Amino acid sequence: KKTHGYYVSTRWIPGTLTNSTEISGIWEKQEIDSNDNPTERALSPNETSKQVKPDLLVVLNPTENR
RNA sequence: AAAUUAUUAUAUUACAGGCGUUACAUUGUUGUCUUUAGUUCGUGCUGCAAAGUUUUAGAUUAAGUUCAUAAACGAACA
Ligand SMILES: [K+]
Ligand SMILES: [K+]
Ligand SMILES: [Mg+2]
Ligand SMILES: [Mg+2]
Ligand SMILES: [Mg+2]
Repeated sequence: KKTHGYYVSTRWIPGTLTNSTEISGIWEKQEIDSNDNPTERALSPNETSKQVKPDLLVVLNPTENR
């Protein structure tokens, strides 16, 4: 919340990054400006299926998240 | 403009007809049982590879009954 980031506390689905289109394509994306405010522009179906890859991954328990 | 064509009857010959054979040559239908949370496809992942996809020989119910879970995640039909 304080970094405007994302988190996963329940389970890492194997393939979330390598098989992203079969796992995360259905979920909604949004466009934001430099102030992190939603632009409200409707997204083309092309832009809503593209993989959205994290720029940085922080892992609290790496021994259980190989 | 008497020949043509229609119908009908008769005749003619290819045949028609056959509960004749063959359900073990067939269409279709039906009887009986059984498997029917199972197949294939897509992507991902493991193994040099043929292959495998792993927890799990999960829990629960009279029973897929209901639920949980795993490097797997979906889709499609059963
Ligand atoms: K017979
Ligand atoms: K496969
Ligand atoms: Mg005959
Ligand atoms: Mg007879
Ligand atoms: Mg290989």
